[PDB]
Amino acid sequence: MNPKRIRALKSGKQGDGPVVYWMSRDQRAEDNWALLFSRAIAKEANVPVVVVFCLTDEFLEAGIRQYEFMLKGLQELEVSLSRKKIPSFFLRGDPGEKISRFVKDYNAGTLVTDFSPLRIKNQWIEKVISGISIPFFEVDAHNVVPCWEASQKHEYAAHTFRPKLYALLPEFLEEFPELEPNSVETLSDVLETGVKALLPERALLKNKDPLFEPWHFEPGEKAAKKVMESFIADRLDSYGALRNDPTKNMLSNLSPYLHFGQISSQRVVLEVEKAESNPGSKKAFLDEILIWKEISDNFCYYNPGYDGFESFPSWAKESLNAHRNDVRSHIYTLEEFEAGKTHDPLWNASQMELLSTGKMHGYTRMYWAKKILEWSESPEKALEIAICLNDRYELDGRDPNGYAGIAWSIGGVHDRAWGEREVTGKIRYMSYEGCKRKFDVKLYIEKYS
Ligand SMILES: Cc1cc2nc3c(=O)[nH]c(=O)nc-3n(C[C@H](O)[C@H](O)[C@H](O)COP(=O)(O)OP(=O)(O)OC[C@H]3O[C@@H](n4cnc5c(N)ncnc54)[C@H](O)[C@@H]3O)c2cc1C
Repeated sequence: MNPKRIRALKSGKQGDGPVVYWMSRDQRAEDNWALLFSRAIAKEANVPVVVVFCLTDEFLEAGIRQYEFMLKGLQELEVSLSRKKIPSFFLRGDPGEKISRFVKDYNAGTLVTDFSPLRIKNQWIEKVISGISIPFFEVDAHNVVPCWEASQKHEYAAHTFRPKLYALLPEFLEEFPELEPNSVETLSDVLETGVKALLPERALLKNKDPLFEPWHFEPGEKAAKKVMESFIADRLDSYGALRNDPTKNMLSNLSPYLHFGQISSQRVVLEVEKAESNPGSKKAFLDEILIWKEISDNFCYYNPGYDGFESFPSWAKESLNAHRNDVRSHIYTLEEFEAGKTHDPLWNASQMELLSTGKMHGYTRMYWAKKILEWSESPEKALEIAICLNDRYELDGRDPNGYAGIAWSIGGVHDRAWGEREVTGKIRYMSYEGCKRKFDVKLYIEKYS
């Protein structure tokens, strides 16, 4: 029950009513530090614990592909919490109004939320603390090491973040205690009206055939566990050598579950650590899910402008500024990028995989973002194009990994300077020819036509 995982957002008079767990980022019942800590206060105050989820008005900025995935998991989560005698209340509207009224109407004793370094979450918090007088607590249930404890400042590179995080692993990498059970309407109806409001925004092909294919990733806490088990048994050993090959589905495919909190990253690392495998494959995977995933939270926590040109490293800002007026080979607008109407078939295939499956391969994701910088009027124009496309079509989008990853590809955050080139300056450059020497670009293109 390590107290380093919890910050105090605002102190106040401890109410005599139930502890309310405001669930935003970690939509699961198993392996949830925020859920288990909320139960701890409930036992200490002789009072039950309840869970509240807010359905905000920002869902219309994304597609149905993310709406049903989240809502389907919440339907499963509702059953799980009822098995432990924990009621779950689902509210519609924005949290600033909804959380304040629910606390007043229920006389909540303590308010607990999970941690997210995103700008929108801080916006919701700022409205909440100005509407309640009960204590407000928040718990990092997303990172193995708490984000404010891994580092106290912005980390310039992964090689400076790795020694700090690994030094704290023996303390924070621990098992999850069991969620002991306890001593504003239906979920299906909200789904019904949600798609009806989103249906005009459906991504469609020429013949009005829906582009999205929902059979690639089943949502829910249960489906996440099988994916983790399938990756360890079947794909973990080849991960070290085939993670850069989009033609092979050797990735873990855990990101849609990780983003929604349907599976805990600590559970993944615990299971991978005791599994016996090729030694590189374990280290390569551990680097992504521990170093790179949790440095993405660090990037968003300590940079208020994580989605802006201002948060780029000084060398990258100077190089891109010096190459701002360089004539670009081609310029594409947002619609051409969206529908895949560029001269690059490799980029077009990556966009089609994104539009069809909702999860573009990690290696082609780097190629996809860097070509936006090459084919945009300004680095700022490419930054918003990349963010707009990523948050709209990726199942794992609107995530700290997304903004950190875009910043890495476009602004070279958590990277070093490379050879000076036109337009892109010293930013790491990936070429169509270089991709051909790494993997078979042909079979990747045919698969997504
Ligand atoms: C431009 C760009 C945008 C991205 N947008 C997102 C996004 O919106 N959401 C998202 O979850 N990831 C994003 N990624 C990070 C990475 O692409 C995905 O985490 C990864 O592709 C997810 O597929 P996987 O789980 O099967 O890969 P795996 O090889 O299995 O990786 C395992 C886990 O490690 C983490 N991870 C892996 N690679 C990275 C990385 N480069 N940075 C941070 N964490 C990583 C992920 O949590 C991942 O689930 C982005 C990467 C780039 C370059």
